[PDB]
Amino acid sequence: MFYAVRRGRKTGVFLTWNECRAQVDRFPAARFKKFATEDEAWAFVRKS
Amino acid sequence: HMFYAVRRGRKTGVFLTWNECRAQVDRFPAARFKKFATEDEAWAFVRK
Amino acid sequence: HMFYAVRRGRKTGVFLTWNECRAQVDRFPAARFKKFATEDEAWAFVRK
RNA sequence: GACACCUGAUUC
DNA sequence: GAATCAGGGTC
Ligand SMILES: [Mg+2]
Ligand SMILES: [Mg+2]
Repeated sequence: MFYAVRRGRKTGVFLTWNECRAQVDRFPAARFKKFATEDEAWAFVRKS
Repeated sequence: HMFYAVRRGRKTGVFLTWNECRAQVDRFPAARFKKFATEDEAWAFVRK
Repeated sequence: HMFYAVRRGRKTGVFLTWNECRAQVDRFPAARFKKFATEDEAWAFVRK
């Protein structure tokens, strides 16, 4: 799966929940979502 | 299949997306809302 | 659907619904309650 | 079920 | 500020 963080410490797409969570855990109002394709993860990122 | 029943909020009723329901219950005192899988169940919550 | 343990409240004990638990702790000074997976854990909290 | 976070109620 | 509960991305 591809982890999209559109809002967090460090935005971008990540390949693991482990790295994804470092950006969003304890970060107020973090916006993230996992996807099956890189293309979708990136679309999410760019929607802000 | 996402139905958000707003029993207590800016506007009461059933909504199809969380963003919609959120705008009626966020920062609203004693807001009462719940998400259901079927429109029917959402109305019950709203009319009870 | 868990077990609501009320250590301090109008009536203490273990309740099965938030409503019943709520009726005992809401606006009760110094109310102490928590939900547990089992009844045993719950009655454990009631006696501390 | 758990974790994080948002909002609300109550209590301290 | 904190806790408990209620309603609403990830594991
Ligand atoms: Mg990565
Ligand atoms: Mg709508």
